[PDB]
Amino acid sequence: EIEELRERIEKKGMPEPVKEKALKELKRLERMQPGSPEATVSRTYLDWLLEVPWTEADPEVLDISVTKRVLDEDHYGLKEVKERILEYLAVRQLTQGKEVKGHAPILCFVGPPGVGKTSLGKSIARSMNRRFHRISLGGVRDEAEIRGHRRTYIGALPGKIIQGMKQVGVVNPVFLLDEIDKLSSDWRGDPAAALLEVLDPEQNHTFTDHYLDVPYDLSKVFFITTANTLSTIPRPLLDRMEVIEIPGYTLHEKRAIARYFRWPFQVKEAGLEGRLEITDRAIERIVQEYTREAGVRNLDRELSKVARKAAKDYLEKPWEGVRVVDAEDLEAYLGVPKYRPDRAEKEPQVGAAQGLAWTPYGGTLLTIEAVAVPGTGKVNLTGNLGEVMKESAHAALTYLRAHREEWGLPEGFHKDYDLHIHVPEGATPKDGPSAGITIATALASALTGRPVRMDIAMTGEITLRGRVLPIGGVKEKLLAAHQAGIHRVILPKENAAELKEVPEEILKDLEIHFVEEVGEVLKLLLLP
Amino acid sequence: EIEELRERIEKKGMPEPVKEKALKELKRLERMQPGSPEATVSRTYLDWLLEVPWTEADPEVLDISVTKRVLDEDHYGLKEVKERILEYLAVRQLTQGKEVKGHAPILCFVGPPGVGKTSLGKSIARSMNRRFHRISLGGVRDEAEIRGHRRTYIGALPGKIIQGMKQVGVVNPVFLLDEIDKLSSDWRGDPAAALLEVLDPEQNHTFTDHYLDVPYDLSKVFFITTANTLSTIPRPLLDRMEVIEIPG
Amino acid sequence: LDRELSKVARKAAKDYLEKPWEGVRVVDAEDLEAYLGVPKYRPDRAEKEPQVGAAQGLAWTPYGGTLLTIEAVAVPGTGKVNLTGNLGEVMKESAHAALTYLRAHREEWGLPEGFHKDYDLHIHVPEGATPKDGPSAGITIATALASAL
Amino acid sequence: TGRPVRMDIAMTGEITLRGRVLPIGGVKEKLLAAHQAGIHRVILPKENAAELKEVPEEILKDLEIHFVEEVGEVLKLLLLP
Amino acid sequence: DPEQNHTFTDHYLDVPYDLSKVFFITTATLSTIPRPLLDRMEVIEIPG
Amino acid sequence: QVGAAQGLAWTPYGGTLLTIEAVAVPGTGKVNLTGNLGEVMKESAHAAL
Amino acid sequence: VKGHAPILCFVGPPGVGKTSLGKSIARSMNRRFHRISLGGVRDEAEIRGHRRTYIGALPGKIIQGMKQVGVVNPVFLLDEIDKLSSDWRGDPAAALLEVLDPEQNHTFTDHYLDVPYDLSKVFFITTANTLSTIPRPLLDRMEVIEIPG
Amino acid sequence: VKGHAPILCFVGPPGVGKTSLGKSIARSMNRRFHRISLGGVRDEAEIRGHRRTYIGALPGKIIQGMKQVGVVNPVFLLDEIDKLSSDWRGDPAAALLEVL
Amino acid sequence: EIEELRERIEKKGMPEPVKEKALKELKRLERMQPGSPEATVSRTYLDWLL
Ligand SMILES: Nc1ncnc2c1ncn2[C@@H]1O[C@H](COP(=O)(O)OP(=O)(O)NP(=O)(O)O)[C@@H](O)[C@H]1O
Ligand SMILES: Nc1ncnc2c1ncn2[C@@H]1O[C@H](COP(=O)(O)OP(=O)(O)NP(=O)(O)O)[C@@H](O)[C@H]1O
Ligand SMILES: Nc1ncnc2c1ncn2[C@@H]1O[C@H](COP(=O)(O)OP(=O)(O)NP(=O)(O)O)[C@@H](O)[C@H]1O
Repeated sequence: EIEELRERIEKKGMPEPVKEKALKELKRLERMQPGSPEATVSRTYLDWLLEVPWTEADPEVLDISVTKRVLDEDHYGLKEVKERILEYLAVRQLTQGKEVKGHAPILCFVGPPGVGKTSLGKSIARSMNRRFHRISLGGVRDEAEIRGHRRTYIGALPGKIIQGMKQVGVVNPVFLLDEIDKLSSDWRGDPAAALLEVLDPEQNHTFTDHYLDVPYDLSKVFFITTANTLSTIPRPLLDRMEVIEIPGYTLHEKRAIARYFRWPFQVKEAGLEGRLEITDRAIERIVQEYTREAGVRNLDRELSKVARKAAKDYLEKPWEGVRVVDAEDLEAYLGVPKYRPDRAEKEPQVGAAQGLAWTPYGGTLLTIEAVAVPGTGKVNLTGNLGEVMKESAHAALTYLRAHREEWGLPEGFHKDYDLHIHVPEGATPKDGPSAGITIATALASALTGRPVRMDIAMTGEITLRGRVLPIGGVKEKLLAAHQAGIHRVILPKENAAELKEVPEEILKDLEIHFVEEVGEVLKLLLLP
Repeated sequence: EIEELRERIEKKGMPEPVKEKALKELKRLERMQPGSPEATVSRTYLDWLLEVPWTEADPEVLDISVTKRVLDEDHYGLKEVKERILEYLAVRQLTQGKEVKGHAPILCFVGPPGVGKTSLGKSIARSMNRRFHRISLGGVRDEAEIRGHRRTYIGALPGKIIQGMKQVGVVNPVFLLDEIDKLSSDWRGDPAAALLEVLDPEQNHTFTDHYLDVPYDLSKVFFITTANTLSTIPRPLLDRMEVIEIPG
Repeated sequence: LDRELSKVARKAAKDYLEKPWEGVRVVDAEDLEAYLGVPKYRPDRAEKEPQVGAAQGLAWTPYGGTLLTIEAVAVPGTGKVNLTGNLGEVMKESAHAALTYLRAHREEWGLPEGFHKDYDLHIHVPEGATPKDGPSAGITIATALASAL
Repeated sequence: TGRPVRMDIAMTGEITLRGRVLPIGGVKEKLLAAHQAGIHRVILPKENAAELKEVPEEILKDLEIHFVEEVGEVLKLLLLP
Repeated sequence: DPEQNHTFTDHYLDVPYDLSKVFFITTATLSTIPRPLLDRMEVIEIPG
Repeated sequence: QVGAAQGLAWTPYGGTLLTIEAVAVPGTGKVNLTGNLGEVMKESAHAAL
Repeated sequence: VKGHAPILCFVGPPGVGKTSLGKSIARSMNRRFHRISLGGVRDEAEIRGHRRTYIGALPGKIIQGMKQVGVVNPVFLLDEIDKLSSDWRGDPAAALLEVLDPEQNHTFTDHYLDVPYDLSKVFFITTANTLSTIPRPLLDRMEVIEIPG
Repeated sequence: VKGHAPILCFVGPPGVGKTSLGKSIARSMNRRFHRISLGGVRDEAEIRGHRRTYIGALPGKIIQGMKQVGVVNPVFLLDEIDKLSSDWRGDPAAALLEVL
Repeated sequence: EIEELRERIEKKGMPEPVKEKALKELKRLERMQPGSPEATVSRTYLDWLL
């Protein structure tokens, strides 16, 4: 078996900096005593170089169009991540090593928890037909989980990248790292230095892990690093790694994600494979009323609760569960409504405004309400938000002190009327301090006394001249307006580029008035 | 004593990659001096592969009425979680004979302290007639207290979840993980990040620890997680878990 | 920057592998939005209008250069002057210096006599650049106050 | 106003600035605590009927509920002069 | 807790330990005791 | 100058020069804590008023 | 008496062409070029200070630069020196002060080798982003060059 | 009579020659000099000394500055004894009094 | 090699409670082999002390 291992040196394709080291320590091996623990770690090392993959690679798939359909039967809502991975097929299909060095197959997914990004590795690997290992760095604390240990230590096995190479079998595989942002650290080694040693283009060609002291190749292997936030990444690994900021799943892909992918898996898990149906209206109801995070995890757990309450009905009595579950029988399955929808009741309320902003948990409507009472010259915003709505409120009222003859206001209303503004808590300013034109028509509906009809949705901000500021995150608030059955949404006119992100089945109902001026907002909206 | 270990592997009913890995480590352990510390760490390694279970499972009784009467003979009036247990049995009565990826779920029990949501796992063990090991996770600072150390660390253990796999001995236990809200979350220590591997219902069967260091099949473990408040659970970890929100 | 150049070259490569016609492919600014998805930030360019009562300020921050707008409307009220923004009050102090210049020069531009007390002023700061780097755009506010009043 | 309220009517709700009664959460122990003292007429918001159906039978058969949309419907009941 | 002092799982003492025979007595102000612990161990209100 | 005051204050930057500026625009009458004050300079402004 | 000049500090954001100016200055004096990464925390106590009685990998990373460059007067691109100081036990040491100062640049005792190395006439380029978390026994006497955006 | 005298505190704007004032006392005294600059070291237990169980345990910066002199009397400088950041993790005021 | 350090003890390791720690460190020096990974800390200990 010493000569069998000597044949298996040259049988593999095992490269030239490792070959004379393997032959010289095998030359050390046959003359010394085989019962030794030094002989044990020697035979472990010269099992490890001849089991780890070096150049024996799986065949890369020669065409894109049969991988996209395997992605289309595994994940739905990540179209941009699908474009980034067939983008990697477009890079590796065209090149195939035409004097090219300086590769970066190093990809990251950061988003809300439970959006998809640890189940990509059972889909990317099925797509481009490469074998998969799911490497875990959840509670990896020491550096030596990836860095390994020296062979002078008794009991030495290599790092978990090399143990991943032990399980996957072939070189050029795919990796999914499980957690990055809460990869913790201690003394005697920070594992961010170990992932520096993994994830550099300078040292993907050579690795030099501290068990296999020769260079190792991490070049052809493609990486997924999975995290939830960008704040607690170690800043070098945040720096020299390609980040995809995954946006949260909202309802108009959640209706598809249930019926296509998530519901049939768990009614296969329950047992009613063809013996349960759900309406699309109950799926839409579950998302607007029962789920309030951006991931589909309690979509999975409460449609799982629909499936197992249907199994409880199907086993306590033999009656058929092939009844379809609509909106109003769903409360027998799931009990109390945990959350409540937003009512765009189309009768004109006197001092209200149809507000739109976005939570990080999806696009959610607001209702900014305001009254004017003849008091003093002061204002008070009382809706659990900061001063970024307060400066828009002073912007709105100092717009409305101009054009006083236009809207029928009294001559001294600023020092005569107290004005109070309520906002809901769903407006979260990190990119969206939104709904400024809702504040402006709340001031205009309070002071004039003329009602605001609820037929028209609104999104903007206020400059004091009478012009509007643009907004981001336009997709989730337009489909949140499409959720409530309200079809007339006000946008700034310079937000015309965001209609290309919306496909036509949502866009055919949404009567988008691209409106740049606040006087045009108050002329289009405010019911006399 | 290595010549018992081969047929202990063969009647243990291991899966094929971990079975070939344990037989390869047994071929390593055949040749060496048995007095070495490598011999005792590989002997502890093969021993820990044998007395963890792989295909040994207690039979789940499919009686809804026996489970309901044991749930009513230990607890009163906890209607959501008692309906949850009988519909978990209604899943497992229906899927018995259908080979699907049977992930037993991850229950979260929030509410005020003292409801009995925090020591329900003894009654859950009596109601399944499955074996029990409540796992101490009260304010743990150590991530390798959950996922273990490697065997290069000299007196290493695979964590308390695999120690529950020892002392239960079958592949479908109930684990009362106490005080999941009370885990410290910091850059120096965060074992809630170690809870994210072992409590994900699509990849618990690819749980790698650090001492067995193989994908261990944790689809059939009926995990129980407890908390006295909602918000101090980390934002990945509360998302993973069936929150049976039972109030005061 | 070179991350987004990486993404536009590979987005060119994706339609290269399904349409192989590219012996030459020129990309100007108009088909840039076909790549890279949503516009992340927005260019504060020239507003292309010659005459309305506001001006264009400047600032400098390590995010880069920008073309700030400072605007004010002189509403007929109590004579208060307040800032509207989440930056420092030295911008309002430079506005106060502009107020002393218009009180010292109330004749040559057709101002009313009691303009200091017959006009409420709110002064906009829409922005986030210059915390203490270059935190003064005082003649922009002086044109804003004089064109408002 | 110098006017007292009714003695058998306890109440719960949420206020917005127009006067629309927003619904509340966790009502079962609130209704049975109002049932526990000498109150058998409670004010609820209008859209807490979905929470009130989860509340059991003896709580709904002992007391009286009032589904309220606007706070003028509250103050039409509880101002004795 | 007497439901799990019989199965108290120490980090070093890996096998669960029996502590339910042990008379634990604790000392203290209520407000800086945590909420599960002040609900969990029997208060003896000793004033001045 | 009608509002400026040529002042002297000791700094850890050595000797410094001041332009103490006050306009007092008509409003609610409160003292505005402008110009990045310390814990004592509002007390000096209260002594002035 | 001042045979060696004080050493630079390129400061700026992460992403500027500090490697491009290092390759330019090594092309300027007609010199083979080495880049020193020092990317993570890079504990000099753990990885420089071996004292030769381990297995003995990386005998000082300056000497690992020297065996790669093969010439006695290279341009060392020292990078990310602001990332040196750690919040751990023995890991902040600032042991490159003995490397960089001219009063013991001519001699150089190594952590591994324990032999006085001739590190005379060795040019150094130190590039580090944020000026605050530099070790102060470097920037008390090193030069600094502002590279803005 | 008493071997210990009080210890100098130089304080002012940064850069008024205080390191060179210690160097000029070193040149007048014909005695060696070292300057350490604190603030980067965030630990008492770095300076006072961690135990030998840690595998890369180098000792403190103040005895590093004392051993770089190599003589039992240095004109020792403690630069930046006040400018310490908010992360007072292992509190170095007790060790910096206990070396003083 | 281990006698140049003792030359440094009886030339500049003069005080007795200081040198008692170095003497039982010298006792520990011939206990393990000087190629073990623990012995780096032990040799660095009395080199830094001496
Ligand atoms: N597009 C999709 N199609 C089908 N199933 C999906 C899709 N997105 C999510 N899922 C399912 O929802 C689950 C949530 O994804 P998950 O892998 O938990 O992401 P993640 O939690 O953010 N990564 P991590 O936080 O480290 O666990 C997946 O395991 C899938 O089962
Ligand atoms: N429905 C019930 N029927 C009978 N006894 C009950 C019931 N609910 C609660 N109890 C009792 O009240 C106790 C409350 O549990 P508790 O002691 O708080 O758990 P715990 O010790 O806190 N577990 P943990 O804090 O997670 O480690 C139970 O252990 C029972 O003794
Ligand atoms: N009062 C002084 N008279 C003459 N020369 C001076 C004086 N103060 C400083 N210098 C010069 O400045 C040098 C001292 O360096 P300097 O820039 O002051 O830093 P430092 O004060 O010594 N250390 P630090 O105070 O911590 O920044 C001396 O070598 C002189 O060349």
